[PDB]
This record gives sequence, structure tokens and C-alpha cells, in this order.
Amino acid sequence: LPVFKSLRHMRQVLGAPSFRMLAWHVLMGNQVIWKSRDVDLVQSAFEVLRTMLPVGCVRIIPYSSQYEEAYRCNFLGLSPHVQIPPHVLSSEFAVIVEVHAAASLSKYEFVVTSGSPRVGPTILNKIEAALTNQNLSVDVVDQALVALKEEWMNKVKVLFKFTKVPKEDTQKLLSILGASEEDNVKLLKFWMTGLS
Repeated sequence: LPVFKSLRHMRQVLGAPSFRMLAWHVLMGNQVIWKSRDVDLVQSAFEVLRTMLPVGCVRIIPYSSQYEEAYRCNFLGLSPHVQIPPHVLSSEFAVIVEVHAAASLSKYEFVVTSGSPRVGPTILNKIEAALTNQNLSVDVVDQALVALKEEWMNKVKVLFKFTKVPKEDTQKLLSILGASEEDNVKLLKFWMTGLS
């Protein structure tokens, strides 16, 4: 009963700024750390978050008793008293979500942190915007995410096929495809790991 049910639910619970920072890290392939007493809640978090990535981009250690580095996983679950190394705590390339009992999910308080820095990537804005509109049916949200994800994976394919070979050509192509901006370029690079 105390689990995340959707992206939208997760957004309601964590809050808008926190969700956006969390989602940006998921999308870019940065390490996502969840520290909780509750194994199932954490599993539900990952089940929800993974829907934002191509299935090939997911490497999960669901509930570890020690910190594991990024090469080990991009999704990491943790026991409550596990200690996170300083480089992680201050990293701009990881996000930590810590769950505690508070004084759906009312009994928990969530704190989301990351090393301090943005505008994109585009799929994030589009995803956040869909979650935002409370007038959206669940099926619409779900089907839109699938589509959005597919559109972005296609761009990855197009980009891979294209750079099988000037160099300024790539930016030009990307520009037509609406994917020239710095974050979009970073996302495509990461998403390419989800392809052979």
C-alpha cells in the first residue's frame, strides 16, 4: 500500500523541484540513489523511474548493504545506515533521495539532494508538462511517454547511423531534429548506450 503508483504520484509526493532534479538525473544516466528502511517502497520507486529510460539503459542494484559506484549501477537502493562517500555527496552526477518517517505516502518524508549545478533536456520538459496537467488521463500519460521515448530513441539511431563516417554536419542535422541544445546532446549520447 505504501508504494509509488505512477510518475505523477511520485511528482506529487517528492514535489516539483525535487522531482525535476531527480528526473533530469535519471534521463542523463547519472546515478540515482534511494536510501530507505522500506525495501518495497524503493523497489516501487525504481519501477516507476525506469519507465523514463530505454530498457537497455537500466542497471539496478535494488537494495544494497553497501555503497556501489556508478559503474556498478545507475539505480541503487540502500539500507538506512549505509554510508555514502564524499565524492558522491557532492557530485553533480548523482542524486540522493532519503526517506524517513514523518512526524498514499503521508507517513514518509522525502529529501532529494544533489551537488549544485538545467533547461533541458526536451523530453524532460515534455514529460514534466504532461505530469503537470491534472486533466490528463492515465492512459494518455502512459502512451505519450512511450511515444516520446520512441521519438528520442529514433533520434539516437539516426545520429548513430549518421556518424558512421565533416563534424559540423552533426549539429546541423541535430538542429533540424530539435536536438542541438546541450542537454539534448548529452541525453542522446547516454541513450546510445541503450543500443548496439
